[PDB]
Amino acid sequence: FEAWAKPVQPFAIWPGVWYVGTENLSSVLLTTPQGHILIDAGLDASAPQIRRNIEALGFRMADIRYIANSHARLDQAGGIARLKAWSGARVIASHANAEQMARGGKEDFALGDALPFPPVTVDMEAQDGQQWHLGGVTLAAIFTPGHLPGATSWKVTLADGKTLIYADSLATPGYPLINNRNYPTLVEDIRRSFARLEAQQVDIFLANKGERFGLMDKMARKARGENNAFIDKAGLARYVAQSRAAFEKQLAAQRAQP
Repeated sequence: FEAWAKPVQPFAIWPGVWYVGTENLSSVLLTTPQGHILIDAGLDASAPQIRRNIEALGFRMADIRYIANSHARLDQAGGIARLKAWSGARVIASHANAEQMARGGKEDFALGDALPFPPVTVDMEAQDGQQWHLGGVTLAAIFTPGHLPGATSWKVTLADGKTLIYADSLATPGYPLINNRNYPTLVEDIRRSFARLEAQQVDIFLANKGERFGLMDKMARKARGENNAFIDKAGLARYVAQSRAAFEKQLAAQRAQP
């Protein structure tokens, strides 16, 4: 997690959308005249850098009204506790992420207690399709389980009409996929999530890890003048198609075991 947590200069993804995360751990600040929304928070060790990034852009922590979480593991929810204690924002997450966040990431269906992080109490438990309206911006929950029982993707309708999807992970490394004791609906959930994300209309494709939406390349191009570097209308469909191909290959292999 050292390389992924290396600091990066914050920058504008698009008017009202700012990248404040690390080299590969996404954290996105959505700014409005009525307050701000932060999506994900890196590691607990990332929280200070994320706060500094937000303040380096010219914004203050007190104005953040909502912290939203994709999935409750230490590299996406790890910094939420401290960013919450610095901003007074309310945390938004699915019920399943809320439970795992309360136990500090323990009792992970796949990881057990291996990778804990500071516990957080979710303030608003999101339902699939639930909306939050903030200064002309609209935040919508898209339940995309599979990677975790409560894995959540986020759709943002911006003040200018552009649509932004923050895609959660669809990865299953080392997962027991067949008759999984702790997550019996895993395969059914992740396939429905493939269809759900592939159906989204999208102007701006982001994700919980920079590698999944080409953060580094698009950042370089926008720095060099390409103002539309993060307009990526085919990126989400490509991300799903590749995730699906990888998932079904892993499942076929497990199904072929003696």
